[PDB]
Amino acid sequence: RDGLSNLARRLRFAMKEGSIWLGEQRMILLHTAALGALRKELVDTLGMERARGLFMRMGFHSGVRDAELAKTMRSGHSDFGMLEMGPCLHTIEGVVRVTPLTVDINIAAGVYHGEFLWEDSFEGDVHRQMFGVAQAPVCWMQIGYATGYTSALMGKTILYRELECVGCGHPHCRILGKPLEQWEDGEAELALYQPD
Amino acid sequence: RDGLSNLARRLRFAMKEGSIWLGEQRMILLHTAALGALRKELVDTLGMERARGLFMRMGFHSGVRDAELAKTMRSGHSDFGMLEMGPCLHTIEGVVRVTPLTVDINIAAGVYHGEFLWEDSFEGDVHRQMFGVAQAPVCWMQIGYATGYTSALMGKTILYRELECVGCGHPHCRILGKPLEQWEDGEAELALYQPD
Ligand SMILES: Oc1ccc(Cl)cc1Cl
Ligand SMILES: Oc1ccc(Cl)cc1Cl
Ligand SMILES: [Zn+2]
Ligand SMILES: [Zn+2]
Repeated sequence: RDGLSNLARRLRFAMKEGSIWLGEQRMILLHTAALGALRKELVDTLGMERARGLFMRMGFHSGVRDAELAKTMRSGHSDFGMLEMGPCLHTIEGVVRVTPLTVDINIAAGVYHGEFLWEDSFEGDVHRQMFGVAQAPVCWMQIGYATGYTSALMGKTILYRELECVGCGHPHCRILGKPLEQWEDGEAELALYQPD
Repeated sequence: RDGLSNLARRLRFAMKEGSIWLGEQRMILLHTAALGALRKELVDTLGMERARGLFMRMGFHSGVRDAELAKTMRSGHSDFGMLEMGPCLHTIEGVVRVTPLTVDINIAAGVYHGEFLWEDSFEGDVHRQMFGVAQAPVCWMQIGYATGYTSALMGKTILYRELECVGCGHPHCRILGKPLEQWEDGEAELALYQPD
């Protein structure tokens, strides 16, 4: 049920070069407390609104790259088994523990409906460290990744939103992803992914 | 290098918890392209000088945290051996391949003069690809890390600077670290490490 094995062969640590590679993308290992401190400076000086955009887009770029890696290992993987490489990649990257609740996907037909549980999210625990409990969900980067990955996989914009978030006192995160036009505020969610 | 083998044992993947740990500090695997894209947005909107400080301070926090890890492993190690853990962790994290050249350290005496070679500096590759060759050295986060690691380790302000940088088109990066007092522009360099 897990593709963590098939996708781990794609992860090379080259200690005698000082580089890490996931597929054909170079990675770094970064301290979450380092990213936390950057988030603090970004919210404090740019506001929660602008800061959230910067992270969602960073997240978006990451998800799109991992969709590219997923596409190369298609061979005979169903649409769903294709989709599932996203949550797998998220875990391996140590961002969060992803659990697909229910997923309806057809790539050819442009149909997608997806719900997930986000157990153990760094962003959530990182936001809490730096700001305490939040009024709105705080897994920005993580949400940008889901949007980026799924959109690049479908060839059309799939936006995600957190229906529940540990950053808001909840026990875990709960997220929903579906085509842009099935969101009433979708035009305005989509503006969050635009640099400027 | 014995440091790389001993320290690499401190890194573990706990996928059940969707987590990656280096010692007692949680880590994520992040695409350098995603970080590069954030660097570009921050430079485009806040300008080079302010984007530089943000990344230097992010690296600093990283360095200070790896220093806390090296300290727990302070046994049987000379002052040099403990200093060497910084370069090793930086390399393990895939940030850059670090070659210590000459290192003069005595922690109890407050003695520190350190020169280092950097190859494959992610900060250098990512900057050139988003901005082209730069005028001044471009590996902000990497310098912040050496500064934070060594200051934490020495118990006093050690500042680092690139005398050469691939982001300026040189074959490599060359780094000098030494106490605040021995830098001509020392006070101005210390300024970059404080928020706004
Ligand atoms: O965390 C995730 C990463 C990729 C996809 Cl498609 C969904 C989720 Cl919840
Ligand atoms: O890249 C580095 C990491 C730690 C220390 Cl002490 C020096 C350097 Cl140049
Ligand atoms: Zn959340
Ligand atoms: Zn450099």
